[PDB]
Amino acid sequence: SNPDTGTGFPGVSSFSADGSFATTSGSAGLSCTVFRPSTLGANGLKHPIIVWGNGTTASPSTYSGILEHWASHGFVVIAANTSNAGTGQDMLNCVDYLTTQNNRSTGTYANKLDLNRIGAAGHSQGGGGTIMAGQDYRIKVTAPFQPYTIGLGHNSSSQSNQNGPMFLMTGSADTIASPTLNALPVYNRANVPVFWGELSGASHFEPVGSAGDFRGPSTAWFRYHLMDDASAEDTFYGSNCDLCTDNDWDVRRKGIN
Repeated sequence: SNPDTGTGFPGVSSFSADGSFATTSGSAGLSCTVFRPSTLGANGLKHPIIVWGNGTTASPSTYSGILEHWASHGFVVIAANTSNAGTGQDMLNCVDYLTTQNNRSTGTYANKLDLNRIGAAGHSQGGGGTIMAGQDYRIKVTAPFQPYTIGLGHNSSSQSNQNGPMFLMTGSADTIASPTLNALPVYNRANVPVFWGELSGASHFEPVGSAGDFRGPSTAWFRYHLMDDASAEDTFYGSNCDLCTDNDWDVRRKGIN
C-alpha cells in the first residue's frame, strides 16, 4: 500500500502506468470532451481537474492515451474540442463549464470537483494556449508540452503573468515548435517557478497519443501540485531530482532548487 496523497487520493507505484480508477470519456457540452473516473467522489473526495488544449489540427482523441491516463489517476480531465487553442479562451471556458456543473444541484459533476485544484496542459498551439490560460487565477499550475508561442493566437505578455508554477516540456529534435524560438523566451520571461525539461532526441510528435516519455513526469507534476503527492516531489525538487540526474533530460530550473 503506497501512502495516500495529501489531498486523500490513492498513492501509486508508477506515474507512467495507469492509476486505480476505471475511466470513461464523452462530451462535456458541445465545446469540450471529458476523460474522468467512471465513479466520482468515493471516500467523500473532490477531484482535481486538468484542462487540456490540443495541438494545431488535432482533436481530444489525438491525445486520448495521456488524457485517459490522467483520468485513471483520479483527475477529471477536460479537453477543449477546438483544433486552435492558442488564445487560451476555449480552455478557460472548460473551467467555466465544470464550475457550472459542480455548482448544480444534481448532475455528473455536482459537488464532485475540487475547483481549488485546477491545472492546465496542452501540446503545441495548445501549449501556447496553456500559457495564455495560465494567467488566470483559477489555474494553479501548468504543463505546456512543446508550446508554440511565435504565432497562432499567442501573446507573449502572458509569459510574465503566470498564476502558478510551470512544468515546461520540450523535445531537442522538435523542428515544428523549435525550443529556441518557442520555449526559451517563456522560460526567460516567467514570473513563477519554472521546471524546464528538454527530452533528448524527442520530436514534436512525442506528446501525441499516450505522450511517451512525457507521460510519467507530467503525471508526477500534477499529482504533486494538485494532489499533494509527496512521492512526486523528488522528480522535480532538490539538487539530485530524478529528472536532473537522468541523462535523457536537459533540465533548467528557475525558482526551484
